[PDB]
Amino acid sequence: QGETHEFTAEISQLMSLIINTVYSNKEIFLRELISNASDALDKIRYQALSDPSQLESEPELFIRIIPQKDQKVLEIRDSGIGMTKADLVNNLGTIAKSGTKSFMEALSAGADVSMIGQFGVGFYSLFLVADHVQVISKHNDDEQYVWESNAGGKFTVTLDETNERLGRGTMLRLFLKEDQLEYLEEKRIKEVVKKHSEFVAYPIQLVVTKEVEK
Amino acid sequence: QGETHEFTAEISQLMSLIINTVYSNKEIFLRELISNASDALDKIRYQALSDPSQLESEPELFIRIIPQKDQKVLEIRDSGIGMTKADLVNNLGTIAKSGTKSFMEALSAGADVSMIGQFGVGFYSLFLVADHVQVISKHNDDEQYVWESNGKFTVTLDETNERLGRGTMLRLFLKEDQLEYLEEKRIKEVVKKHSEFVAYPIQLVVTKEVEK
Ligand SMILES: C[C@@H]1C[C@H]2O[C@@H]2/C=C\C=C\C(=O)Cc2c(Cl)c(O)cc(O)c2C(=O)O1
Ligand SMILES: C[C@@H]1C[C@H]2O[C@@H]2/C=C\C=C\C(=O)Cc2c(Cl)c(O)cc(O)c2C(=O)O1
Ligand SMILES: [Mg+2]
Repeated sequence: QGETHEFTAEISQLMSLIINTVYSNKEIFLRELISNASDALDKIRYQALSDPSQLESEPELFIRIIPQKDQKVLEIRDSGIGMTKADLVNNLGTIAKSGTKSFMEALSAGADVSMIGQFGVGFYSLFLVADHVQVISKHNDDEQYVWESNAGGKFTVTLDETNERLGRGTMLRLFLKEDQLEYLEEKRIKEVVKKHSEFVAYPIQLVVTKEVEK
Repeated sequence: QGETHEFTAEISQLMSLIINTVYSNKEIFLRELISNASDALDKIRYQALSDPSQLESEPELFIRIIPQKDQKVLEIRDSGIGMTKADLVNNLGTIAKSGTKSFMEALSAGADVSMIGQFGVGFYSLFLVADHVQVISKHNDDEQYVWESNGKFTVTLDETNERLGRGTMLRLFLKEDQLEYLEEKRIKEVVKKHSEFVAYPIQLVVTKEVEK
């Protein structure tokens, strides 16, 4: 029952730029996704001021990073406001954010890719480190959905009948490129996170899997 | 489409015994579940010698322990052979396995619970530390199912949990006085003490907040 959609041209152009012309500072993808998560948590907190029942779906407010070495996947989960189906379709492909063209012009003018969040399209920096991505999201009073794309021209949005229940919020699953597997290692993730985590108000949890020795 | 079934008498009788018992070595539940996991992995490993395609669904052979503190749940996952819908219905409630009665009679006579695995029903020692349990399982060429009981149980097509690929995951809803088994140090102690001779990696998933 999976809708298929095409990326709007400006977003396809933006991903083209990012994938093909940005050679350094690829680690900023994690700052950008942590920022999106923090914003999403801000939003549910705001709603909770007028209606504290909105937090009941998932009471703890967190940002969680989960390296999955077996699958060569890096997951980033938050318990923020989450997204409906229409939210996923519009925020992540069909509507070009106002800043998309502006950001492409800024890159051409000499901007560092680190600036991408100032233009509201920080999501797309993940394609610096991944060719395939799933976005799982759960909004109050709606079902859980999965958005998926392979850094191409189309994406799908489907009712989620295969992933763990989020309760509320969003989880990105980054299928990392073969030369970008450094981001599955605890020490590298901590290094990158500590650079820009001094003013994040929420706990950033790192899930590490280690074999029991002895 | 969730089939609901009643526990067979001898199994319901057994769980009552275990759940109510006063034991001091309740930590043996983890040895029993790790042993079940190791057995399931042996079986898919052997089958894969004649048909290596059987591992493609989940190429890694592992035992994975995942404390979920927010939910007060301890998960134990393996990539073994898994169970069909019929396997779940029969193995875990409707058919009393040979040795169910024998172990209950031994327990009533005073035997230590540590003996349960020799009767092949070590699964039910999880009720030493949990009141509710879900068993998620995926066998090759069948769908993923969830068995659940908190004196009836249900088996349902799994459309809510992470895909296992292949194998089995127990989700133990721990009693309020048994939450020590969510702590990294306690689990490592129990694993090193009683599961030292397992042929597969036993992985512990630990969540730690980053110092911002
Ligand atoms: C619409 C909601 C709430 C918005 O406040 C967040 C700010 C920017 C979000 C941009 C998005 O594209 C969706 C999104 C992404 Cl990409 C992410 O990594 C994490 C998230 O939690 C959300 C989200 O759930 O977004
Ligand atoms: C039927 C298969 C293969 C069997 O060889 C294992 C030996 C005993 C298993 C007993 C069971 O009740 C099912 C089971 C349990 Cl309880 C468990 O904790 C972990 C598992 O991986 C399996 C399983 O998938 O078992
Ligand atoms: Mg072994």
